[PDB]
Amino acid sequence: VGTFKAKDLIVTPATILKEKPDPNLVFGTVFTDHMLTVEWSSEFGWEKPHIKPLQNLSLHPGSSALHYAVELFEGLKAFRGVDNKIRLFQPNLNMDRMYRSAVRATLPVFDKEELLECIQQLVKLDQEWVPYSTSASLYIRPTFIGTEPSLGVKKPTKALLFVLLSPVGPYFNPVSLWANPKYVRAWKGGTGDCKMGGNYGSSLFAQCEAVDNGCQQVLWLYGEDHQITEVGTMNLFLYWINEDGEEELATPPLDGIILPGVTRRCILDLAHQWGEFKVSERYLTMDDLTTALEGNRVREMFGSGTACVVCPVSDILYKGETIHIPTMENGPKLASRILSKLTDIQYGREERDWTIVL
Amino acid sequence: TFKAKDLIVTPATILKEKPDPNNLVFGTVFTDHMLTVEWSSEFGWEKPHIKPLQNLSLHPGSSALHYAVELFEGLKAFRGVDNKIRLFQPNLNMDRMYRSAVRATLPVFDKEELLECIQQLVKLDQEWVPYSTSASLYIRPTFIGTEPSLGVKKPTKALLFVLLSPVGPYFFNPVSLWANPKYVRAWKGGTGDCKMGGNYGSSLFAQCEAVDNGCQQVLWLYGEDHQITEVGTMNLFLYWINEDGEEELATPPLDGIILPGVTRRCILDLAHQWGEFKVSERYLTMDDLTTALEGNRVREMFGSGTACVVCPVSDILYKGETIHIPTMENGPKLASRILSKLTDIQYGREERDWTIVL
Ligand SMILES: *Cc1c(COP(=O)(O)O)cnc(C)c1O
Ligand SMILES: *Cc1c(COP(=O)(O)O)cnc(C)c1O
Ligand SMILES: CC(C)CCC(=O)O
Ligand SMILES: CC(C)CCC(=O)O
Ligand SMILES: [Mg+2]
Repeated sequence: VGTFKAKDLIVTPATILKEKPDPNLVFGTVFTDHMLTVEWSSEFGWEKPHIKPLQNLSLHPGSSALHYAVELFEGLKAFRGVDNKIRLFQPNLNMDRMYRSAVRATLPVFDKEELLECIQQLVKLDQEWVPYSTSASLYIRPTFIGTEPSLGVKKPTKALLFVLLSPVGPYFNPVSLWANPKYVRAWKGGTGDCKMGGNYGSSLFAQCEAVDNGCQQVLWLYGEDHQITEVGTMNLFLYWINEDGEEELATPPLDGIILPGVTRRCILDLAHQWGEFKVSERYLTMDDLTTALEGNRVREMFGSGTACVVCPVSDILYKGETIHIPTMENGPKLASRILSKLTDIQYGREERDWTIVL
Repeated sequence: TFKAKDLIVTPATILKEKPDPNNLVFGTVFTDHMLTVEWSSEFGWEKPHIKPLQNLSLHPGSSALHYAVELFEGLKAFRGVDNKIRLFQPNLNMDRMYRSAVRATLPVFDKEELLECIQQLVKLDQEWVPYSTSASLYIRPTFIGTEPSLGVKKPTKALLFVLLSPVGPYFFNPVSLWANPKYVRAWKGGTGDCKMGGNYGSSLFAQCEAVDNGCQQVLWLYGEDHQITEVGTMNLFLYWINEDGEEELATPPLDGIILPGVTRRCILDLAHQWGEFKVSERYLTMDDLTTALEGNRVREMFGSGTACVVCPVSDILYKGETIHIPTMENGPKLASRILSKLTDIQYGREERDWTIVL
């Protein structure tokens, strides 16, 4: 057990540099000039990290990442502030999650501080890619795959940790959800609370069926009571008047089937800080939703995540019936306020312990 | 769809020497060649290639590394007692690979063309099909999404390849199982009924946990009543006297959480034709099992799968106790009869339409 170290970084600058794209971009379509890569073996442990020109990965055909999904990823952003200072948002939480995911994937552990510094060195080198727009940013995709060259299903004796950079804009423009309870995203005892690739490949069929019915995303339902868990790849928030006639900002609890998002945490922290209404991490079902609608109790519904931050939901297609959510007709007040707060913090218009600057 | 007729063959310059068919570690040795077929949304399938075993050059953003957009298959080639090389139920593998491709939203292919391409790959490396009646050539068709963009969606790029690995045993050597209801392999509304990469990477944590407890495999439990579903990566079979006091061979039903193994189907077929006892596809819980043991009603328990046609079970670690299974004390009579029959068919000692020559 050990870790690679940032002070050991081997930088190899690309001679040919690619022209930056126009800030006004399709998510994950464009990649920067460089990338970070770190090899690992159970025999020699972590090798020295490298920052080199973006290039293809040369992988053995038997690599466990291609056969048994031994893999995991992360997603954070770097923002060019109104002061032109590049900032990262709550990077330390992504490193924690990534570490936890590694352990649950049986991939080799590493030192969070070192990885973060290596990332900071990667972004710094390609800092000119960080968009020159207050509505765009640079997406950081840390990835960790098993490269064991054997078909035996088991803990990998070889692995590759790498990091890609992609300048992006959007991932309000409300979305419509497709809710089919026949499809299940995560289960108790599963890995839904980790960012392991295995939990995503199996959702593509559902996502396709969603676009097949005019929806932009999938509303993941769970259990006999059809609990509302997540919106596609985002955590779900419901701003309504609860059963007790109280103004409430609710979101499903972290009971195993919900991925603990960094945006989810922040929203809950801002929501608690303001102390203007009740904040509850509890169970929400379709019936709770419908009963509330046929009472004008609902105010806003939206998804949260690094890619969208705040993503208003306006309709849910459930049991052949299109269920409209008055999110947009009520502002969206909270959703907008939350967007401004996070955006202000991310672009340096507001000082806070949530961002770091190199 | 690609066509076998279009195969482009690039034979290796230097051929590796064959391993000892007596000391083979499952899936660690690979033959001289592999099959590769590139797919693109814009152009469709490229022509198929049989070229020397080399590393795959993939864009670091390939969806197979990020979102487990991948699936695999497993079938074997056997050198018969007449020295004729045979494939066992290969068309069933093609059908399962095809259905899984659809569920993963990977591109469809002509099942016969793939099989012919595989036969031609095996024909080229035919000398790798071990001169042994206790060894064979494992065939690993693999289908991965190579989509460069980081968006979670249906791939517009993909690769289909086939590797070959001479093998002997996956590990009668009875195995002990580690049963802990805290982990769930697959769930209703899930994808556990497909050979999609995502279902395995999530198992490693439980698997390594079984090892540090002396067990070679995990006994996958499901639900409040703790149904016993599969033995590691193999289907589960129970030979006992049931509640009604009847002699019976039972195996969990295909209700969505069980992978329809080819071996499993074959065993049910053989058991059905012998018609010497009741054959049931039914639920089985730890309680039925432990209650049956206390009643001395259990005879044999074993896992089945291409890697280990019949893998007898001797012990189960559950609730801190070690539940002994009398399988080996009972012969294992049925386990042997079945193993003997399947191998007699595979190695041509018996003719049946379950094997395809060359
Ligand atoms: C990444 C992800 C989220 C959001 O987490 P953030 O850290 O806020 O980006 C939510 N749900 C799923 C399933 C995710 O993969
Ligand atoms: C492949 C597999 C089996 C066995 O099926 P065969 O087609 O008979 O090899 C059983 N269970 C799981 C989970 C599998 O992946
Ligand atoms: C799953 C990732 C491609 C996007 C996560 C998000 O920010 O919602
Ligand atoms: C999962 C694979 C490595 C083995 C499947 C089997 O033969 O049971
Ligand atoms: Mg044809």
